[PDB]
Amino acid sequence: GSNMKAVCVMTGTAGVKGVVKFTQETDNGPVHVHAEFSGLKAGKHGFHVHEFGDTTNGCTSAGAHFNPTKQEHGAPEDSIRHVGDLGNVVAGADGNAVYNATDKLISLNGSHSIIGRSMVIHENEDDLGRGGHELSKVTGNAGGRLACGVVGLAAE
Amino acid sequence: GSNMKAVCVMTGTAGVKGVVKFTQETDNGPVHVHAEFSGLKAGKHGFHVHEFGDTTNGCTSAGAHFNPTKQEHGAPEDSIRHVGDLGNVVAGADGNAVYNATDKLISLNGSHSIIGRSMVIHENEDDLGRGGHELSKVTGNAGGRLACGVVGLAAE
Ligand SMILES: [Cu+2]
Ligand SMILES: [Cu+2]
Ligand SMILES: [Zn+2]
Ligand SMILES: [Zn+2]
Repeated sequence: GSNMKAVCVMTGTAGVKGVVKFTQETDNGPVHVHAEFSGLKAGKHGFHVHEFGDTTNGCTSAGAHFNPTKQEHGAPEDSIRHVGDLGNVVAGADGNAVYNATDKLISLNGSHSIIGRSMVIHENEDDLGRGGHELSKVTGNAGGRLACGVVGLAAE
Repeated sequence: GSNMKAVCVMTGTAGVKGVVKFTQETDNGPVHVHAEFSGLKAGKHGFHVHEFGDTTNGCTSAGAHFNPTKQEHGAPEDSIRHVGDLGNVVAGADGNAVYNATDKLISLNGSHSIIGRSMVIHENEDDLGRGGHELSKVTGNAGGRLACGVVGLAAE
């Protein structure tokens, strides 16, 4: 039937790791996203679903932000955004981060399904397409890919 | 469009690692599987698709063999088998292994899709459901889980 839970274990070679959990109680309902990370520089870090669930080559094969609606990069709350745009994960002074959001664009089913794709957490802050740079409207100018993982179906 | 390529990076804490690549030409056509491993004890190792793409608790969270047809465990060539049954990976004296197979039951699309699920390589040989042991018809009596990874969509 409809997928109601998913998970993503994120790793890399930068000392950053984390786990993302997703719930979707109805086939077209909002998805609850919960993430925990460690090893991050204090502050904001870009967090998005990328197109491919290919983590080989140190996250460099994950592709661009997941964008089935062919839009420019934006903030999760914006009408204009990539389906994969989940904004920023905020790390405290200790390098740990807790993230929670309810999103209506990503899904665990249908065309916006993130199952089998990648979650990526970035080196720098996602400017939400508001930075004024060319990269702002593509990547949010979030810099390098610190950790990634493929999104898998979870028990429900 | 339909998925035509997938990849799975397998890791663990047992010194074993590998990578599996999958290709599928049509939505429900056969899937070509190619896998490479290192760090294995010489001999045969059970290799299957497990139901959940969850590796938060090592490979234990991956659940049991993927079995949408609700059959007993068997060899890939058997009529009675789990969709997830891919037989054995053979490791040489150097601990390396190469595996190739074309399978008609697993898919990268539809109800038998393995996207978002987990590939697992085991400690021992899969008896293909013929060993006459308690777990023969359940897991092939392949023992522990050496390495695993979630199956992601790859660039066509
Ligand atoms: Cu990203
Ligand atoms: Cu198995
Ligand atoms: Zn984006
Ligand atoms: Zn089986």
